[PDB]
Amino acid sequence: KEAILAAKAAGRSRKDGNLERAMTIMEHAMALAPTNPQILIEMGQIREMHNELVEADQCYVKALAYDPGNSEALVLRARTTPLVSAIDRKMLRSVHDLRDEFNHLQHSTALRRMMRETYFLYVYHTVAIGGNTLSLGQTRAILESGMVIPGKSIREHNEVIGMDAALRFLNCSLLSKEHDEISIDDILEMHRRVLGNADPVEAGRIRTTQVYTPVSPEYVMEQLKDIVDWLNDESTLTIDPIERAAIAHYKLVLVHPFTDGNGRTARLLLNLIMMRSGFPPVILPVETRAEYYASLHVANLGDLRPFVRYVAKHSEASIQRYIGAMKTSS
Amino acid sequence: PAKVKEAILAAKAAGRSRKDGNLERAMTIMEHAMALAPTNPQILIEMGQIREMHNELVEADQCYVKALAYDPGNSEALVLRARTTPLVSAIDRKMLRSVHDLRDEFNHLQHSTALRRMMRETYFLYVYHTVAIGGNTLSLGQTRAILESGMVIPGKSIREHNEVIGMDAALRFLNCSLLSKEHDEISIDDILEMHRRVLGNADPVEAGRIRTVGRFTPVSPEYVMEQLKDIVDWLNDESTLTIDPIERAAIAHYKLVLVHPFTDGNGRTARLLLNLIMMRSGFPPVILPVETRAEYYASLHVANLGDLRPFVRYVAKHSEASIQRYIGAM
Repeated sequence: KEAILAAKAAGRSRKDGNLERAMTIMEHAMALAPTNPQILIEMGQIREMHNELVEADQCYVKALAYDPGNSEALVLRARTTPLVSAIDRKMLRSVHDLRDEFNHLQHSTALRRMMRETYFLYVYHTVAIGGNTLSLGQTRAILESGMVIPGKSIREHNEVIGMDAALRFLNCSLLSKEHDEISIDDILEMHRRVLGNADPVEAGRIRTTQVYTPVSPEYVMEQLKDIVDWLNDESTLTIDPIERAAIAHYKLVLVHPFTDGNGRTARLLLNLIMMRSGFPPVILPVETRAEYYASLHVANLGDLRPFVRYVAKHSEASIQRYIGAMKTSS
Repeated sequence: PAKVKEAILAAKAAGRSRKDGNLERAMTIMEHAMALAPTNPQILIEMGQIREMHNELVEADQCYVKALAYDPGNSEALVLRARTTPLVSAIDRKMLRSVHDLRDEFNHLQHSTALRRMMRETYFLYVYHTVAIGGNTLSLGQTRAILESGMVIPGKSIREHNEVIGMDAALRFLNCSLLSKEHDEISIDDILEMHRRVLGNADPVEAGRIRTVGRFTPVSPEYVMEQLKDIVDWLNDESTLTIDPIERAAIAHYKLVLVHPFTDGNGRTARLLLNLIMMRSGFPPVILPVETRAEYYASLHVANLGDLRPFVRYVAKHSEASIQRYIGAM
């Protein structure tokens, strides 16, 4: 346990004139229960020698969240945070420049490719991240043929169906410019469509028993109205669109107002906000599932920046996917 | 220009000349004349009289009622039906009393294993039959695999599965919430959650929801909801407790079908309400088999001409058939 703290002292001895031996020792004990800033602070440093600034800063922030007042974590972070903020501002800059670089050609192939295949990709990825064993071809087969895929449960089918319904509602009621006000009944309807076919008793329904690192208590509603008011507040136009969507998703998944269907509706609200800010559909792929959940847990420790970097990561990845998609078109 | 095939004016002039010649041949001639002009008043009159001499009084009366409804003011039909009416009223009371006695010796049955087996078993046959009248192509064995085995039939429609499931959870709700003697009432929300149960999985957006003065629309939620209020008030009024439960259920089914309060699933909810009334008067689940679908609508047809008696005879027949299924099971 605390024995290997002397191996954080061994990476302390190595770190002075070393290469990957310090990383050899710290890899080890690091995987031996990260909780004491003693190992997380030192690992932050060893990361920093590799010019891994944001990961170091993460180790410091986590050492502080677990040990409020740990002053070596405090000082090291006070030195790392401004650079990390500059880097994140840069990342958002880049993804926006790519965004309005994207808004140039409205070919019929953009219609064809994006409108259809990114629809089926979004459905498949959102339901799949929630453990759905369906493939993309099976998902679209469900959507346009309505028959049953062999070897799959009925509830998976109903997850795909409900996701399709919720997307339809979001597009033909919440993505219109004439209705520039997001109501709370709109969120309730989005969840009712998400979970309607799979679980009719709890679709569009606020949980009574608010079970459990817990979640806000039996007073969710007023917080839902808080979310809605913040979305419709006039100061939120100054905030970066990507961080706006990420904060909405965050706010929501922390409120956790439904017994089930929270993650899908959260990704839905994120996608809605980003699409109304001129962005194409943002796809959080299933292969990155791990990191996704990972970042969210860090978000519950007081640090939303990993999740923001994740959303920017895959939004820019999707946009560049598209530019590179019709650069090989022609 | 209502024109009639010539071959039957000749068949109408011929039939006028004989009955009394031992001519069964007249019945088959008038039957071939029934297959081409089913709405011809004189053919229905004659066919009725043939049914009279053949000592099938109820069907003769039916031909008279149908001829009079098709030809308002036809006094021939008026006098013939004036002869037949009291006799068929008597016959109907005979039938109802018989069904009620058989039902009284159904409630005097003491069985342990076979009974419940059968109960759960019934539990399923009802779903299959009530959805098969609705146009569901799922087999009884497929429905049974879905509900009882948690199986799924690939290559078949997803919504058929969801209709079976919704109807099953519905019947569960009726048995374990609406038959508790602590109720003894029928609120509008009982019908509304029975509908939310019927269409919950198949169509969650409109399940448990009623179909939709500055404009001029004939349909608005307050009016349709108001008609539902009239229905439930009629159901819980004590004067309507004095009528035979079979007629109470049939009239309720008719009223609910004609109010048309939901966008879809009205027929399933109507047969379900019929079953609810029947069961609260001590009857086993009344299954209207899909093999009799025709007769079903046929009776309802006569219902819209002003005669609910064929429908009452129908639901009485199949109620006795259900009871006799349970009774013959041991």
